[PDB]
Amino acid sequence: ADVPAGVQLADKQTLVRNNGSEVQSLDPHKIEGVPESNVSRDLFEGLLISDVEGHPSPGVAEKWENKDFKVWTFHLRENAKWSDGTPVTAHDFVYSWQRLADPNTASPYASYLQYGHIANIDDIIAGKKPATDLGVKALDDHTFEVTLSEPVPYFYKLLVHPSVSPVPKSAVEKFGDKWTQPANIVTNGAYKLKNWVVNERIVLERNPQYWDNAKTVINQVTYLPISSEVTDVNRYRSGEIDMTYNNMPIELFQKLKKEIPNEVRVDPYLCTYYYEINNQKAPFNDVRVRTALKLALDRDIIVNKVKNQGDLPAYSYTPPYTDGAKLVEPEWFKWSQQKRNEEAKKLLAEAGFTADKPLTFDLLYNTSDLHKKLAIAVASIWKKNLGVNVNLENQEWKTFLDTRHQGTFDVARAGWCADYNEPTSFLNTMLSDSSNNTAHYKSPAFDKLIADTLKVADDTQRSELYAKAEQQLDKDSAIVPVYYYVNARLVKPWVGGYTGKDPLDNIYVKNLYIIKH
Repeated sequence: ADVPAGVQLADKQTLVRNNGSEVQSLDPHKIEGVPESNVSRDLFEGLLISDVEGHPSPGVAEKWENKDFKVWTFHLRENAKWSDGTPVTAHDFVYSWQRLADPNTASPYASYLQYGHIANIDDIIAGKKPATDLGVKALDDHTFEVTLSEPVPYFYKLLVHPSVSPVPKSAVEKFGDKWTQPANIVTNGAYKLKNWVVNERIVLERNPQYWDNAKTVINQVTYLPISSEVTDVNRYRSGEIDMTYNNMPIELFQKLKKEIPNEVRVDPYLCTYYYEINNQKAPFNDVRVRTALKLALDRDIIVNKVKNQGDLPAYSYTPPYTDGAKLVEPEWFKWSQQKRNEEAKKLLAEAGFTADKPLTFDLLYNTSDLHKKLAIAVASIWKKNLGVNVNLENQEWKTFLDTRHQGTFDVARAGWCADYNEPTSFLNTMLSDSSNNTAHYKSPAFDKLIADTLKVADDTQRSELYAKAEQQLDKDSAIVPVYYYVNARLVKPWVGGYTGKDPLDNIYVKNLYIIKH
């Protein structure tokens, strides 16, 4: 933290945070969500980290440089160490990025290295070359060099993501899958793992060996996994939680914004809520059926009348306020809802679906009070505007994410938040061979547009291409956009350091501090 001279610190520096769900894992190469990332950032530190304002800043690397935006050189700091006293060196990064790229790790973020365009990554992912050929190298103990096959000006912004955090080669090799148990884990972030009770709590304690330990204030942070937004808010109102998870129930949002207006933080967030369509499963592999679902959803009712929290109606995947985005609002979004419904009905009828023999499908969502409530409202709007019948289905967080990767679903609720602020953080997930492509969308026209964005000379031609890629995704109706998220949660008066101006919400518990109360 950076405590403001003139602030009284409480005597007990402990903090309880709700994390929304039980994480998939603590291994940084096996995770893909917001819950997983929240805890990861406190435990593992990569090259760069985000400041308190969300901008990229020195993490294990104290400074860095590039030649032609193609060769990136990181100068690591000499005092960087692990939780057992050993040092953090450039050899740890060479080994971690190689394990991320290796197909035997099966990371859902193995394509993150394709998004930074590291030399030989495509052949390594396809098993044609081994992971030791990856374009990374330790020039010395404190010098980590990266070779890209194409110029990537924003390469350094990708490095705050947890998938490119280092892992400890001695523990992984000795304990394999059991390396993350609290008995065997070695970490390099401000915290280390004290306890992990499945479905109950994850407790973390200050890491004496962290290079910036002098400025850490909190000594113990507890991460809860409560997926019910009502239970979370009622464990906060009644004192037991300090920072809720950032999903607010529809039931009590209203009352708390004037019952306790100063505890309700509402800020901009680079995330989009959407209904993902499995594009390869019949009859959803027909563009007419996908288009009808997209047009018949009434975003004004969902957003301004059922949710009512300040989210904005969405017409794209990439949020329009992302850095570098200049998107065109599509024709269908400008029409009246009644015209969208008659156009949607015509499309379904031409695809063989009518009243009397209607489209029926399963809608998968992850357990939650908010997603259930929205899922019931969307189902009734679709029933009313198109005559479709949807069967609701709920799965716990980690099973839900695995079902979408396996493609054993029809339509799913989904949410995607940026990893770095630039439109490819969203668009690269729709590339035909991406490991994050859970829509199972495959378009050679889309892939080429994105491939061309690294070959153009400037940022203005790049932004035009990004706009045309969103128009390609929209024309194919790969997903059904619903709203651009607002970051909304409860933050107790004593918690200090949460500004809320970071649109990625990359929060570090080492930047926080408890005030006397």
